Amino acid sequence: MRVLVTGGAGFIGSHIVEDLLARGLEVAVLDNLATGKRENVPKGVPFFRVDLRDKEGVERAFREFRPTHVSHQAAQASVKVSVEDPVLDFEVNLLGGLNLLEACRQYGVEKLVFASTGGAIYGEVPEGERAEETWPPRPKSPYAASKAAFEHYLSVYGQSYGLKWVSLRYGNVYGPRQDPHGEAGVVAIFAERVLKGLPVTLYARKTPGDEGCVRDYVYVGDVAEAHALALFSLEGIYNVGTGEGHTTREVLMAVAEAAGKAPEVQPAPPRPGDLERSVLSPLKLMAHGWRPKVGFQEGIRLTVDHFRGAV
Ligand SMILES: NC(=O)c1ccc[n+]([C@@H]2O[C@H](COP(=O)([O-])OP(=O)(O)OC[C@H]3O[C@@H](n4cnc5c(N)ncnc54)[C@H](O)[C@@H]3O)[C@@H](O)[C@H]2O)c1
Repeated sequence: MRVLVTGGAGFIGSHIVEDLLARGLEVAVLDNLATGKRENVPKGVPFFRVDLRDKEGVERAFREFRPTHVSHQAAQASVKVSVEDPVLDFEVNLLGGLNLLEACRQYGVEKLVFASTGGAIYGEVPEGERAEETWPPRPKSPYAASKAAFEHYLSVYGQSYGLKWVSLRYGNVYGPRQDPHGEAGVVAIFAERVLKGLPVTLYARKTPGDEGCVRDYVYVGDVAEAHALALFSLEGIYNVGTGEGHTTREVLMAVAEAAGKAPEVQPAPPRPGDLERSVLSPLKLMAHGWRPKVGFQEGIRLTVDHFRGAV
């Protein structure tokens, strides 16, 4: 099996590359380094410094590497950026995505595994409930629209052309090598600021001083494992979440514990157009044997250590 990982120089992408290499697979990376780092790509892994919006460059990567499978992690992956720059989000996530699908058809790729988003696709998840894969998309931002739209394209490419596909709707993915810009960016923000002894802003869920918003935090190593399972054996839509929510206050407490510091917390009103609660139903994926191996406290500890370990 020869796997091309778009966005493989990025946070989730680099963990996927390492995971796949440890399963005897030939792996290549396609990445324009917009946010990814050349240093994240292991020695000996073919690296195509290519923008997915450059059809001729995508074609070159396919010709040179000859992938059998494609893992599509490359994206404009900041909700904020998408609201302030919907055209960039569209060009990268849809136009770039489509160039990739067209190369997949041309080269007879056997499966495309897509990084989708549970947080941005499902909308508000009521108390007591967990978003399930049959819930209808309720996109609120351009990022959500481009991800939802790309899933429609995967479905129509499967139906029309026979391209097999899986859409992994990730929860809030955190861990070593993450930046502060993705859906679980708060983990990096808190880790860096708590370590530096800077005040942290705790945005309210509804009232300044409350516990803050609820998300399904899933450790990046556990996401990489779900990705391998998906690649080998799955088709269709699967949530990749723990099925348990944590509040922003709980994240801060875990970061403080791991850093061994008592941070200065400053409450703020809710950030406008942020979800109060998102928790994903993990049942569909867990029926195929996947479970998080790394608990929340342990994962936060591992993330903090990574931020401590720079020079
Ligand atoms: N909490 C999360 O981090 C989260 C949650 C849900 C879904 N996702 C999705 O997972 C995937 C990976 O996210 P991440 O957190 O690792 O972010 P990331 O920015 O670290 O990784 C994305 C990679 O894509 C590359 N890239 C961006 N635009 C490109 C382009 N036009 N052509 C080629 N490469 C390009 C970047 O350089 C980067 O290395 C994304 O699709 C993202 O939307 C992330």
